[PDB]
Amino acid sequence: GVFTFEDEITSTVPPAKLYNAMKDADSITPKIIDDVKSVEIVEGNGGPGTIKKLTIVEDGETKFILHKVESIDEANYAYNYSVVGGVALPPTAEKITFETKLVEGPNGGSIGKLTLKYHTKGDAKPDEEELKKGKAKGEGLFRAIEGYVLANPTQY
Amino acid sequence: GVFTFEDEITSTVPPAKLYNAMKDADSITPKIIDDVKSVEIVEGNGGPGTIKKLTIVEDGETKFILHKVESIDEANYAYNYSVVGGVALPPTAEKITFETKLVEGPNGGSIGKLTLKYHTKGDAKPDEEELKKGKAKGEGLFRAIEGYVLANPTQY
Ligand SMILES: O=S(=O)(O)c1cccc2cccc(Nc3ccccc3)c12
Ligand SMILES: O=S(=O)(O)c1cccc2cccc(Nc3ccccc3)c12
Ligand code: NA
Ligand code: NA
Ligand code: NA
Repeated sequence: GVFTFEDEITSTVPPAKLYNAMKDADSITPKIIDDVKSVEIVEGNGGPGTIKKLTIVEDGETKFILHKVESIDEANYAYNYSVVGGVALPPTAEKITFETKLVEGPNGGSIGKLTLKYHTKGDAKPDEEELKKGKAKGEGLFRAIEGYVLANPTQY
Repeated sequence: GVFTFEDEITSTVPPAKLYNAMKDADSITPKIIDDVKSVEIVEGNGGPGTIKKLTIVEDGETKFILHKVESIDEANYAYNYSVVGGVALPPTAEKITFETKLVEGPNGGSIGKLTLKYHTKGDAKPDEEELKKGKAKGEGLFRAIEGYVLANPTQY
């Protein structure tokens, strides 16, 4: 099944900057997120369809995660990617899609919509703790990008 | 002369957690700020009076900022440091101090109480543009430390 969850967020950063920075995620992520060590393109040019291998550490152990870039829609400052392999897909999970869409906020910032689509195998539902973890990672990635823009204002 | 300015910024991060990040600047600053590559203690043991060097590489050229730790008060979630030399000190400034102390805020978050203390040479008043930069830097770094914490939720 597919189970969809939407959360509304804010940023003091304007949306075109966050959008441009979201596209440098491969460079930003290992800098800001301690446990992300590398991001390598397996296939593709960085746009939709691109497969990426992420090397992370969990408890001193190296683990590998696979991401796919799904779609980008610059018109709506929208960037979608999915987790397609590794530890975040327990046996009853097929894939998890993380969508981000941004609009201008009331004071030079942004209003964001973070959508999590949790794809299960057959009849299964998302485990509640797995959904919690997934939402945390998706928002954490958004906050890594935002934090990088806040710390490096001349770059966007 | 000395000229001082207060502001308050809210954070969703609870103060003990946010404070732990404030005290870990030597590790965090090179992670968040692209051009800051390392922090070296020049004199002292890390507490008040410690002099630190932030090593920067900007467009290929090595530079530094010098910091002095002014006060650390864990009980009241306070971490104060000064820029005392190098590229972050304008030629018209003697010293610029960035004070941060946290109090409990709404929803188990924090309010960061920021003070900028701008020390001029002799009888001059602060350069208005440098005051602007100093205020923006103080807020921007608070928001970026916060962002690092929100991007790394396990580390806390
Ligand atoms: O967990 S995942 O579902 O792949 C995941 C989901 C959504 C966004 C992610 C961004 C970076 C790294 C991931 N993996 C990761 C794993 C461990 C530590 C830090 C990051 C992300
Ligand atoms: O370029 S600055 O003028 O400082 C600057 C000005 C205004 C806002 C800033 C926000 C984050 C980082 C900066 N720079 C920074 C540079 C080195 C160390 C720490 C902060 C900001
Ligand atoms: Na790193
Ligand atoms: Na890292
Ligand atoms: Na750096």
